[PDB]
Amino acid sequence: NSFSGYLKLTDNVYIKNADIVEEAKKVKPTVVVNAANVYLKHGGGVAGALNKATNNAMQVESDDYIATNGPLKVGGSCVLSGHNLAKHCLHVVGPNVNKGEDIQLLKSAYENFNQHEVLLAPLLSAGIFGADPIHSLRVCVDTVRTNVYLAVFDKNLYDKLVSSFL
Ligand SMILES: O=C(O)C1=C(c2ccc3cnccc3c2)CCC1
Repeated sequence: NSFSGYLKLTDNVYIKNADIVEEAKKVKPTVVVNAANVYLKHGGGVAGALNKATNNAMQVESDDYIATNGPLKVGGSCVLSGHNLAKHCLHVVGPNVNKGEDIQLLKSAYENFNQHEVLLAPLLSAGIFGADPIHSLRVCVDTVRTNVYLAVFDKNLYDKLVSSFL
């Protein structure tokens, strides 16, 4: 959990303009959060990048979880192996507001982070899920009470987040 170059936003939320895959390889955190979908099909965005960094080991494992347990619900999570990126991967489903999923479930999605003392994570429901990433940061800040180190890939997005927060 050797995080470096993070800007402290609140007592428990830190942010960095970084590739979450590279942060996971450097830090080897106890928990890396995946911005997952209900079937754990890691086809793009952070999910695609984390799965690609495990050479598809995350996807094989996720398919077996789904065969045995069925899909997650929107706002829910499951803990699986972190493979070579972390001890554990907490897969969390935020709402896809572009598919009419309720934004109220973004709070429920972030509540899953509270079962873990320290996490390396992306912002939830950003990108293709369609939520406003600055709103997603506000929900994170209001909801997460454990220590969360957020990695943001896009410098343009990172600068907008840091400008709006501090
Ligand atoms: O910074 C992020 O968490 C976001 C995105 C993203 C996309 C593609 C990535 C590819 N490799 C690593 C991280 C990536 C993150 C898209 C929406 C917000």
